[PDB]
Amino acid sequence: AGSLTQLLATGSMDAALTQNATRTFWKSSYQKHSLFALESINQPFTTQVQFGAESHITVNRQGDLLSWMYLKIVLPGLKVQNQADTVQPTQQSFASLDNDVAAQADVSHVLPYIEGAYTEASLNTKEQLIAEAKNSYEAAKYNAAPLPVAAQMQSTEMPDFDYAYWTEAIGFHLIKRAEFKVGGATIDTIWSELLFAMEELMGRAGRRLTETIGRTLRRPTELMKASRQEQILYVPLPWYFTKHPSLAFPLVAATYHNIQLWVQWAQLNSCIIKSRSNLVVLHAERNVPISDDHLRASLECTYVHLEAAERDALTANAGTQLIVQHQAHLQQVSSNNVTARLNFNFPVLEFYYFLRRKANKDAGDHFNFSGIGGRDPVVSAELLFNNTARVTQKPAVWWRAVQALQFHSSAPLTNIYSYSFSLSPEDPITPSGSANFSRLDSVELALTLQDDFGAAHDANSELFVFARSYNILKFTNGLAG
Amino acid sequence: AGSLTQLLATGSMDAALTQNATRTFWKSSYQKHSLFALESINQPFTTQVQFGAESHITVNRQGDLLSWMYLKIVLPGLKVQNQADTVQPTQQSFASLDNDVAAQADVSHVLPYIEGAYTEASLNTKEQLIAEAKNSYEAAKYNAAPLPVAAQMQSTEMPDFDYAYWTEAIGFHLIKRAEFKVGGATIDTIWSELLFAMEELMGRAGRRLTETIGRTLRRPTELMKASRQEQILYVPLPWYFTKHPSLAFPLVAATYHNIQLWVQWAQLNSCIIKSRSNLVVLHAERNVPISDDHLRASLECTYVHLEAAERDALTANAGTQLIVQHQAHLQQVSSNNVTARLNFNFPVLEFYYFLRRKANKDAGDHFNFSGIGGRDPVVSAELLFNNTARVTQKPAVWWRAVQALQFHSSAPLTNIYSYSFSLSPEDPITPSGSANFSRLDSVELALTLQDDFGAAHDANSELFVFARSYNILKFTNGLAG
Amino acid sequence: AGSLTQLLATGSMDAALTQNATRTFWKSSYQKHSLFALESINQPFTTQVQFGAESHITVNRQGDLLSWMYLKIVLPGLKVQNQADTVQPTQQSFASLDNDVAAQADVSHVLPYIEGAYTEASLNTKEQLIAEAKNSYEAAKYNAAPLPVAAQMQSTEMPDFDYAYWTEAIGFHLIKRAEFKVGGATIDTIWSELLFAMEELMGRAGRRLTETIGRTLRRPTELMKASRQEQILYVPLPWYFTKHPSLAFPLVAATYHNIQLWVQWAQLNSCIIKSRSNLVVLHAERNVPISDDHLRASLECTYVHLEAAERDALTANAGTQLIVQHQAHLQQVSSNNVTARLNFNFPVLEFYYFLRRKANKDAGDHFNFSGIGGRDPVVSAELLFNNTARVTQKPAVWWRAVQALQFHSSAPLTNIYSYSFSLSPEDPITPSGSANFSRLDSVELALTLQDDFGAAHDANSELFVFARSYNILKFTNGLAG
Amino acid sequence: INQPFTTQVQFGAESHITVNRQGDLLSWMYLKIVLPGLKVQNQADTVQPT
Amino acid sequence: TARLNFNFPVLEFYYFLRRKANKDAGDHFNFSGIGGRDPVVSAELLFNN
Repeated sequence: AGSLTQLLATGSMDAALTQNATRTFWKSSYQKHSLFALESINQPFTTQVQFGAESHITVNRQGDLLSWMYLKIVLPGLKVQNQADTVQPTQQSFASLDNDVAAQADVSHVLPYIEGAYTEASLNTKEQLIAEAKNSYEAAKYNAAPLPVAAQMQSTEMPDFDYAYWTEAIGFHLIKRAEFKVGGATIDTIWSELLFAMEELMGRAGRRLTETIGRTLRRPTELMKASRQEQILYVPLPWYFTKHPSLAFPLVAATYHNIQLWVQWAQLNSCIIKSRSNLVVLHAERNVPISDDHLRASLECTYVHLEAAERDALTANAGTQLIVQHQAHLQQVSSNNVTARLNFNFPVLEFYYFLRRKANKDAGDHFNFSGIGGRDPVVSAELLFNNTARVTQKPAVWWRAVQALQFHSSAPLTNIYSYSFSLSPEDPITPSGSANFSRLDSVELALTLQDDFGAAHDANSELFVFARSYNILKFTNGLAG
Repeated sequence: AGSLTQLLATGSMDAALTQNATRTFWKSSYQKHSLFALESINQPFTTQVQFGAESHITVNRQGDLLSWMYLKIVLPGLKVQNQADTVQPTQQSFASLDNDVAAQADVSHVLPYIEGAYTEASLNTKEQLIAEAKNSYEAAKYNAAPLPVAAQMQSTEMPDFDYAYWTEAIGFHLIKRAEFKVGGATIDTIWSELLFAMEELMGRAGRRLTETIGRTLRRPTELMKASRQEQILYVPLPWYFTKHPSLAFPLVAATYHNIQLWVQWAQLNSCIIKSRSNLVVLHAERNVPISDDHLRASLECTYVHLEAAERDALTANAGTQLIVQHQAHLQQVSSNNVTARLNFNFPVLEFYYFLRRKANKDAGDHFNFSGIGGRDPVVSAELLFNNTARVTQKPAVWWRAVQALQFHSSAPLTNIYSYSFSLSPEDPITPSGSANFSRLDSVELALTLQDDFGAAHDANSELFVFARSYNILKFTNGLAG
Repeated sequence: AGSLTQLLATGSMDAALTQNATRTFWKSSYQKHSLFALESINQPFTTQVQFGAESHITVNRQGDLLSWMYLKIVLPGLKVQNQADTVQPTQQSFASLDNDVAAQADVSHVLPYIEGAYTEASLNTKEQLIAEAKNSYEAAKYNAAPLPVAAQMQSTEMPDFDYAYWTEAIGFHLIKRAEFKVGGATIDTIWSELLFAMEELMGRAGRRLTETIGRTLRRPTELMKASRQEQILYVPLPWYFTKHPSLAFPLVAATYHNIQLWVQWAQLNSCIIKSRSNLVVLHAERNVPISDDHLRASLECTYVHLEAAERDALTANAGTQLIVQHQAHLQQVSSNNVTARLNFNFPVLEFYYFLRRKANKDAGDHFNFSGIGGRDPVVSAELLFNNTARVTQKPAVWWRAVQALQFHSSAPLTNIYSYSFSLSPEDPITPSGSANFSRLDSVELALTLQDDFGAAHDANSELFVFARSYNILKFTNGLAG
Repeated sequence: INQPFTTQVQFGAESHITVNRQGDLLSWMYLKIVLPGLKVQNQADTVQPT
Repeated sequence: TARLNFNFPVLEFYYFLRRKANKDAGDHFNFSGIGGRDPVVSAELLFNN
C-alpha cells in the first residue's frame, strides 16, 4: 500500500522531473559502434639517444589513428667503486649526500641566530645549536612556537654502505623538453616540470605514475633498491590526442606531413645522486664508468585500425579538432617579491606555477618545490589583468589546495599552485571557460615569497609558470596545421 | 584479412549496437558554450566572529551567479606555560592527556574482570591487570580469543615536552551549525558532524579535505606540529549550488532577497587539547592567554560573471532548481537498545547515522564515533515504515561498508553508517530514487548497540541521524523561495 | 570592459563551439524519473554450506529487478592449542610458518651459488651464506648489483606466541568458483583468482574491498588480529547486472526460470595458516577442532520494486541485454617458455593473465603472483592471431602497468597482466572495441618467464588466463536465454 | 637552424646528416665543430699511457 | 642496429663481425666472438619498422 501510494503521490512539481520519462533504470539500452582494433607498436629513435643531447623520431604510419604515446626508457643498473680503485677515475660530477647543498643552504639562513662558539663545537653540539637557532629563526620570522630539539633531529636512517641512485621521478626528469611536430611545425611542447605538475594535479587515485616514471614519493631507500638493476620506464606523453578517443590524431587525414617527436634529454650529472663525493658510478652489468651513451629510449605508440567505411569518411572529412597547447614562462628569482609577466596567447583554460630553490636543484632533488626548511615558498599571490586585480591577494593554501579541490582530480603533495578559468579544465572535449590572453595588454602574476627566498645560497632560484590554452588543429587535403 | 573480416562478421544482433552509428571514436566533436568568467572574493563577517557565539554575513552581489563557498578560518598558533608562572592563570578548562577520560571510561567497563589487588598494585602491574581484564571482558562479551598482553600495550610515543593543539578536523568542529538563508528564510542547514560524515562517504581519493580542515587522520604529533603556528583553513560549505555549475545560485534572479550565511561557532574549551591539566594555553604570537575573540573567519565566495544575453535570459526566467536539503535527528543514548523516530519530511534520498560516546566527546575527540575499546558501537540495525520492516535487521558492517560500496565515492574510516533510497545520491541534478517521509506516519531506526553502551561513564552518549531530502527552490520576479 | 570584450571577441572558429549553445552553466536542468524502491534481503542457501563442498541457492522473487548481489560469509574466530594437550589431535594439515615452503623453494634456487660449508654452519652463518648466494645468483642471472647483506635480512617481527589466521583475502579464496544460472543454463562463471584480479585492476581508490573480503595487503599481524574473533565478510559478486542500474536482471521478464547461484567452496586446509606445525586449530567460541561444517554463508540480494506501469512495460517487452561473460584457460607451468592456446569464444573485450608459483600456493599465499624472490615472473609476452603477431614481444611492465594505465581504474599491486581490445572495458553498457575469438583459428599467448620458473620445487606452477566477452541475454514470454 | 648528424661523429670515421625541410630554400651551410680543450701529462704519471 | 642505406634491386646481403682483438692480433678473417664462439646470438631484418 505504501510503495504504490508513493507512485500515486505526484503533483505539478514532479511533472518537470518524471512526466514523459525518456529513461528507465530497469532496462539497459546500448548503442552500436563501428569496428576498430588497437595495436601497440614500439619504435626506435631516428637519431642516437644520449644524455644531454636532443633526439628525434619520425612516427611510423602503422594504423589510421594515433592514440596513446609512451616514451619507453631503459636505464642501466648502477654500482659504485672508490675513485682510488678505478683505472680511469675521471667522470662527470654527481650530487652527493656527504655534500648536502640543500641542508648547507638551510643552515646558512639560521647562522645569524646561532648563539655561542659554533666553530669550535663538537658535531653533536653543532647539531643542537643549529636546531636551537632554527627555533629562534622561526620565532623571529614566523612567530612560530619552538619545537622540542629532539623532534627536529630526524635521523634519516641512511644505509652504512656505498650506493648511487637515479633521482626521484627520473622518467620525467630525463625529458627536459618534448615537442610534437607535424609537417615541421611544432603543434605542442611539454617540459619535465610540467609533466610532474600535471601528474600531481590530474593523477587519479590508484593510477599514479609511480613505478612507470621511477617515483618513490621521496623514499631514498626505494630509489637505491630500484637503481641496483636495469629499469624500464613507460613515461606517458599527455598530448591532446591521448586524452580522449575522439581526439586521436588522424594519420590518414595528415598523409603528406611527417609526424615527429623531438626530445631534449637531461644531462647525466643531474640524473644521479651518490652516498659519497669520492665514488665513481659504474654501469652495473658492463662494469664501466657510466657515460652519456648509456641512455636508451624508444617510442611506444598505440595505433587504431578502422573499418574501410570509417577510414574513407575520415580521409574525406577529418575537419577540425579542438586542441590544448602548453605555454611556459620561466624566470630566475633573486628577491622575495616577484612579478611574472605572462606573455601567453590564446584562450587560456588555466595556469600552474611553482618555485624551485637553487639548493634543491643542485642537490639533485629536481621536483622539490619546497621553500627554506621544507616550508611553503609562497606567502601570497595576486593575478592582475591590465593592472586591475582579477584575483586579489590570496594566501598560498588558496592557490594550492582550494583551486585543486575545485578543478582537479587530486591535490598536489608538493608546493604546486594552480588557477582555473575553466569549470572542468581536465575535460579535453568540452570547453568550460577561458581567458583570452591574446586580448590582454598585460597579465601579471605578483608573488610574495617567504623571507630570504632567492637570497645568498639560493640566488637564481627558479619560477615556473605553465599555461594550458585552446587552439584548433585543421586537417585538409592530407595536410594538418 | 582478419581485421577486415571482423568488420564484415556482423549479424542481426550487431544491428542493435552499430546500425546507423551516431558516434565515432576517430573524430572529436565539441559543443560551443556561452561566455562566462569566475572570480573568487573574500568577504568579512557582518558581525563579530568569536568562539561559542553566533555570527552572520550578508553575501555581496559581486557577480551574476554564486558557485563555490568556503569558510576561511584563521586560528592562532598555540603555546603553553605552567599555571604557576602565569600572572593571570584563570582560563577556561581544556581536555588534557594526563586526564584521559576516554581511557578511564574504557577501564571502568573492565573493572569487574580485574582479578587480584588492583588498588595496591604498581603502575606497570596495573597496566598488566587491565590488559588481562580486557581479555576476560572480551572473551565473556564477544567470545573473543585473548590477544597477547604485549600486543595490547601500545605505547603511543607521546613527546616528553609540554604542548597544546587544536582538535582533529578543527575546521569542521568549529562549525557547530551553519544556515544558508535567503530573504530571511532558512534554505538549508549543515552541522559539524554532518560535514565530517559527508567528507568520509563522498570525499574522493586524492581530494580529501585533510589540510583544508586541519585533519591528520588521528596522528596527534601532526596536530601538535600544525598548532605551533598560525593555521589558515578553507572549509568547503557543501550547499546544493556548490555541487554542479547548473545549480549555481542565481543572484540576478533573487535581486530583492538578502543572501546570508549564519554560523554558530564551537566553544573554545572544546577546540583545544593539552599535554597536562596544569598548563595555561597562550596565543603563540601575542603571548596572552587564548580567549574567545582570537577566532577569525571570513567567507570566500566564487562569483560567476555572465555575458549580457545569458544574464538577461536568467533574470527573465530563472524558473526552478532542484535542491537537496539536510534534516537532523539528535538523540541522547542511555541504553544498548535505541529507537530513533525519524520525523523527517519530503522525498528523502538517503540518511546517515553514527554514535559518539560521552567519554570521546569529553576527551575532545569529537569525530571518534567508535564504541568501547575502539570497537563498532552498533551490533545491528533495522529500518521500519509504519511498524513494517523496510530493511530487516542487518549487522553494522552492512550499513557501514555495503551501503558505502553501493552508493558512495568512499568507505568511511570511522563508524559512520548510511542507507540510500537513491541509486546515485551523490548526483545533484539527476533524481535516482527516494522515500517520501511526509507520507509515512512512522519511520523508526531501531539499533542494537554493543554491551554497556550508554551505561555508567557513557551515560548521555549521542546518536546523530542526518537525512538528505529533495525540495524545489523557485525564483520569480526577483524573489527566491 | 575586458570581460565584455572577451564575449565580443568571437570569430568563425567559435561558431563551431558556441553558436546555438544548447547548454548553460548558470541554470540547472534535471530529468524526471519513474518511481522505484530498493530493498536488501538476506537469503540462506538451499543446500548445506561446507568447506570443500558445492552449495546452491535458488534466488527468491522478492521484487521486479535484481541489482546488487553479495555473498555474506561468516567465519568463526580461531584459537590454537598444542597437539599434546588435545583429546582428539587428528585434524587436516594446515600451512605453517615454521615450515615456510616458499622460502625453502627460494633457497633451493640459490643452493648452487652457496660457497663454503653450508651444512655444518650455525643458523646465523647459514642466513649470511644464503644472502651472499642470493647476490651471486642475481648477479649471474640478472646482472644485478649486490645489495648489502643487512638490507636482505628483513626480520618480519613475528609475534613470540601461538596463533592461526585465515589467509589473505579469504572472502575471495573461499569462492573457488561461482556460477550464475537461469533456467538450468549457466549464464556466467567467476573464479577466486578472477575476483582478485578484477579488484586489483577495477577497484577504485577509497572503495577497495579490503575489510569486506578479509584483505590486509599482506600484513600478517592484521590477519592474526582479525582471525581471533568471528568475521562477517560481504563479497560482491560482479555479475553483468550488478554493474549498472539499466542492466539489473529483470525477474518479472524471466518468471518461468529459476535463478540460481552455485558456489564451489575452498577446502578448509587451504584457508588457514598457523605459527607452528604441531598446533591444532580450534573454533574460538565452541572450543572444538575446526571442521568443514563451520563455514556459514548466505546470499544478500538487492531487489528493485517498480511502479506498476514500468513493471507491466518490462513484463511485456524486456527485449535483450548486452552481457559480459567470463572465460578461463588454466594451465600448469613446468618451463620458462610457455604457450597458452586461448580457446575463448565470442567478441573478447580484454584478457587478464598471471602466474602462481606452486610454493606460494602450498604456503597458503594464494594471491601471491610473484616469481622467485618476489621478482616479476614474466620477462616478456607476445600475442599471436593465426601465427601472426597481434602484439609483438613486450616486457612484463608494458602488460602490467601500461595496459592498466590506459584501460583500468587502478594499477595492480601484484603481478597481474592485462590487454584490452576495448577503449573502455569497464563501461558495462557502451561497447568500445573487441576481437571476435570465434573467428580466429588460433589465439596464442607466448610467455617468456624468469629463469628456473616451473623447475624443481616449483614444478606445476599455475598460469591463469581469464577473458571478458560480449554476449546477449534475451528475455521472451517469461523465459531468459 | 642547427641540426645533429644522423650517425655518430668520430675522428677517422664517416658521418652523414639528412638535411631537414624547415623552409622553402636552403642558402648558407656551416659545419659547426666543437673541439675539447687539450691538456698534457707525462706518460710516467698516467694510469693508462697507451 | 645497422641502417642499410643500400640502393637498387638487392639480390642478397652478407654480414659478419670482427673483434678488435682479432684484428690487432693480425687474424683479419677471424670473425669469431669471445673464446671462438659465435658473435651473433640472433638477428632481425626490418623494412619500414
